[PDB]
Amino acid sequence: GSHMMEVGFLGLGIMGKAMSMNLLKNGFKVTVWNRTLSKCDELVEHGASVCESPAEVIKKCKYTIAMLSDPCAALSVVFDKGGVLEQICEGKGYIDMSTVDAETSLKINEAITGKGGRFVEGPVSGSKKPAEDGQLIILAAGDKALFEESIPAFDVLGKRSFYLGQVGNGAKMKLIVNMIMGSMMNAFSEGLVLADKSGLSSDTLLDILDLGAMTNPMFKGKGPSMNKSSYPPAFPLKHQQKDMRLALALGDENAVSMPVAAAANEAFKKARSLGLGDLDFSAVIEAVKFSR
Amino acid sequence: GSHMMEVGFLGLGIMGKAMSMNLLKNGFKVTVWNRTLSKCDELVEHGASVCESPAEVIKKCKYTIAMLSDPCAALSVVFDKGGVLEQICEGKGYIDMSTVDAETSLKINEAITGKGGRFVEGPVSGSKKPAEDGQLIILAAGDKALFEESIPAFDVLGKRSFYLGQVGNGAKMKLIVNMIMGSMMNAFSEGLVLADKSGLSSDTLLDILDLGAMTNPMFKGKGPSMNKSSYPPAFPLKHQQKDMRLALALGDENAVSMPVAAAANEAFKKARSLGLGDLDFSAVIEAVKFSR
Amino acid sequence: GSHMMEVGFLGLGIMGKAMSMNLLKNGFKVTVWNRTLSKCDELVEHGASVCESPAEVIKKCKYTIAMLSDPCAALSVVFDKGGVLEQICEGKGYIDMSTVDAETSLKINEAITGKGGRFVEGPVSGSKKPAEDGQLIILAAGDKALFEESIPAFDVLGKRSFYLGQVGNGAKMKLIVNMIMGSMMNAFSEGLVLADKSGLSSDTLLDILDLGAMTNPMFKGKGPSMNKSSYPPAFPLKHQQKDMRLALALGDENAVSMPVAAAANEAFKKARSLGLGDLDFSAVIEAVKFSR
Amino acid sequence: GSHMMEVGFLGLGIMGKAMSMNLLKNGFKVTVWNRTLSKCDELVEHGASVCESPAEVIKKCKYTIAMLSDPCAALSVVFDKGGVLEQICEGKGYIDMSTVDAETSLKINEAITGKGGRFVEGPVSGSKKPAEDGQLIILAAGDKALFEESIPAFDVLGKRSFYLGQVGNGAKMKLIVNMIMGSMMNAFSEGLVLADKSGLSSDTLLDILDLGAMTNPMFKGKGPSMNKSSYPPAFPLKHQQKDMRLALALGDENAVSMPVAAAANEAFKKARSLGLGDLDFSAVIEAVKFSR
Ligand SMILES: [Cl-]
Ligand SMILES: [Cl-]
Ligand SMILES: [Cl-]
Ligand SMILES: [Cl-]
Repeated sequence: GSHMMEVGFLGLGIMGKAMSMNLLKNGFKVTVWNRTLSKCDELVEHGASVCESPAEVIKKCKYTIAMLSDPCAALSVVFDKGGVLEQICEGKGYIDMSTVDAETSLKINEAITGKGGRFVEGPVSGSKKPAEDGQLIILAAGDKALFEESIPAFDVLGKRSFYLGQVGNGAKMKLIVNMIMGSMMNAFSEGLVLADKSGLSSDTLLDILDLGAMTNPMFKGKGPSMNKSSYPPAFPLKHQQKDMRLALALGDENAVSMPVAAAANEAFKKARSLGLGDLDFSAVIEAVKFSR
Repeated sequence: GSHMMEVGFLGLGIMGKAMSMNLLKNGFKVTVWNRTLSKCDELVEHGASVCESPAEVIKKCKYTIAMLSDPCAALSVVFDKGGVLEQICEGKGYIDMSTVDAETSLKINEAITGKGGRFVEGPVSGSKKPAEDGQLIILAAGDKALFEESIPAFDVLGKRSFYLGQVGNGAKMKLIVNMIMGSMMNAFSEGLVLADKSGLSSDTLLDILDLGAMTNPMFKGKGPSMNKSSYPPAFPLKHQQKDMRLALALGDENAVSMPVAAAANEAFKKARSLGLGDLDFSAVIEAVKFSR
Repeated sequence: GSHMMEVGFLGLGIMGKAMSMNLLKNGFKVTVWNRTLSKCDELVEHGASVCESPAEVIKKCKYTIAMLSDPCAALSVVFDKGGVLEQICEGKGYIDMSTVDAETSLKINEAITGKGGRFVEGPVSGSKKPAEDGQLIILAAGDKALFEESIPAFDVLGKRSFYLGQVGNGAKMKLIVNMIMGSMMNAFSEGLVLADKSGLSSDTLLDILDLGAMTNPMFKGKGPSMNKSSYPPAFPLKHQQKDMRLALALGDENAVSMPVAAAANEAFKKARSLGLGDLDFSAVIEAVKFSR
Repeated sequence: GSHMMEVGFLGLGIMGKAMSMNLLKNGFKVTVWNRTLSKCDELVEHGASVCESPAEVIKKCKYTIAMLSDPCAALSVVFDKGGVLEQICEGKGYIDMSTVDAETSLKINEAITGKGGRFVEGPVSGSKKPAEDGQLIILAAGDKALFEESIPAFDVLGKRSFYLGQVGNGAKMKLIVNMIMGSMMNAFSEGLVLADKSGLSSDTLLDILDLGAMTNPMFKGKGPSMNKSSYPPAFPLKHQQKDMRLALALGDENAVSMPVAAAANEAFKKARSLGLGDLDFSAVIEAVKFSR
């Protein structure tokens, strides 16, 4: 019956389900919504309440978190009928942790605060595993008071939170992080393929990389699977590619030339054309491997 | 007067001086040669013997290590007058740890074994600091017996040794490692600049990167200096760029398309054109920053 | 005005001030009480509310945490006039994280639940630094529902929480942990002194210990200070000694013979007799050093 | 046929076999001796030469390492017929890494240098696993020149070497380290048993210890086995007990009172009386557990 804290939560995709389940397992009362109903099953079994629409979650909860798959979903959840905006009022807090561009979060911000609500964007660095382990890095921006009030939730969701100032700053920081990631994954893939094609062991290359100055969790975690041509989706390739595009648009906006990000972006497009959009972004190595 | 092991050592550049000093500090008798004489001062003060030419070092020592700045130097030391080849004979071992392409090490191998000697290529992963700390990763190939006999030295120089089979394999593995490194440094630089140009803190970006899935010693170690526009040479940019070229030539040879490495290579060329060839390879960020 | 969670908090000693400040810095609304008023200054400056008695904190807050210096304080806060018990009623939760023996927590439990409240004991492993960093280990027992509801707070206070079953189990686990600690500190001290008296460097001994199978944060953190005869109190010696006594009483109760704990206990008594009770428990080394 | 370095090696017990095999696997030529012949099988299969006596090993090798099971063995190998001393002469180096008391190493030193040889004591911190992994900590004393010349071998055997000055200092440092270890193991055992007898999980206690300020490799590595009453010998209990005695004798010599070491010593004696001398020293927990 009683709890210390309660939150609404919208979106039960890979990250959403992991994050909401983490909150539930950590003593939060959670009320969830998802467009795909079956996704709610596991949360219900762990005590989650369920509402039929984002509007109902907002009406019910003072603080609501959203984790949607892409900018179009994030906007839809806010502006469509039965959406967040129709139940926003004084006292309501909305924290969108979806990965979007600044123009998207700014649009949501204007609408939410226009109706008397408070808004924080809280995009995260870290994939499915970190999400389950509460090891995400929160890149927050927007209403500073709402940010601070949300720290208890952010402390369960992640291992560190950054407040980056005005709305848009979080979005921009997140895109930059994912851009480096996309570029790195490409650099990595090129080396793995070059090793293999040159008569070497890509597995040995991986051991060498994991011992030296470039060693990182991504190489460690993705490498062995990539070498087996196995790409179960933790971060779908189509989303990574979209993020590269959004990062390059920020580059466009600020007149920053980024040839490596641009080349990596095109490689992800090629991977999509190979029908790999729904696989892990590490599947981009298939674009490098393709031959005949 | 007495020692457990003795070695000859050619080349006292950044890596050479660090590696030879490590051997001396670790109880090896070392006899060194360098074209720049003053470089020998510090080694002499720590008990190193000195010879006037590579030929003399070879004549004196059963096992000789070489660490030269580039493929042209590595070849010169072997084939020029007063060079290694003229004192090579049965019982002599030559271990070239210079970073070169396979065609270079193969050429040296044929010449050395042709005169009855044994040859190992032992290029290393890891820069100046690892070299001083004996934390290098040895990527050896060539004479397996000589490799094994050299393990005691490799155990002082590095924290791990790989035997990769026939001559050329070490060279190829090393180029692939440096190619990823060059590409990564570019990806990194693009993000740091995009953060700055977008009104964010590149320092905060760095903190975020150091906490997440991409965290690595290179970002950690180079990042803060790059953000201060400080590029003291640990691995000169001109050498990194040459390595990118050599990696891309291996790609050419094996018909592997590598757009990200190729783009990074061109960025390093631009950095050279900005007069940054003698600075650390992390100076490539200046090529991304350049505006007016 | 608004917050996600609010808690009452009793006790602003070394651990209490560190823990309550951690909650405040992490977005919790906190209402504090301490017998020493000046201790409240720093919390007030960070937004804490203040009440005149534990009774008032309980009346005001649904969930209240207590961190008191010793079993006598823990009982007093509950049973004395103006104490916790007089405002306990249905819906009230009390979480005592003080270090006490099972008989103490059991007494508090009976009284609290007798008045319709719920009770958890949540003693912690980890000193002042972990407390500031939210790196404590929570050893909880008692009302399982209240435990679960308290996880959001425990997640800020510590890095891991254990539920150990019925009331008393947490107390017992905590005493056992502190007993090993006390014994270890004694073993450590004996070695440091023996090194010094035998003509060796206690600093070198410390380096050796920190590299081997016994390496631990306590040796690392306390060692250098001990070698300088510096004992600023993180965990006062008088409290450690009392804990040894309580652990030995549990041993007495269960007919477990513990000669090493018993010897360490007597060494702590000797340290107290040297007037060192208010210093860090690492001051026990002075009992080993004493000579003439 | 050819090698960089060669060494003699006496003693193929738990540590001796691990250390000599490490040298062989690392390119050293090794000539071994052991009183138990079958122990030599595995070394022979990896290329080791074998001699019939320590005298023959010394005659053959300029540098000889010894790792014997106890002070009596260490002395016997040196002074008995067919022993080390009869082939010691100018140019010969003897490095005894056995765990002994200062009086033992001093006796060996006088005899060896008296015959024109050089002597180093190099007792090690770290058990069987570290020995196989070359992760030992070398506590050297004696001839400084011989120490330095031996660094290449010590760099393979261990991860760090300390030079502690005159003969005896290494012995004393080693005894102090093992004394803390013995005392710690006792403290640990008492807690594990108290947890179990008090109705708690000793496994949970172990998890708690491994997360906090006392966390160390010994607890981590021994704990799970101890909780299963499994004591395969890595460091035989009879040797640990003897070491406690030797440490207490050093305490006696320097008038240092060490009640915790003294109590732990007596617990090890009780374990021996239970017939546990040949098991791992972690078997001392059986002395705490014993009841009826
Ligand atoms: Cl509903
Ligand atoms: Cl010369
Ligand atoms: Cl009040
Ligand atoms: Cl023989």
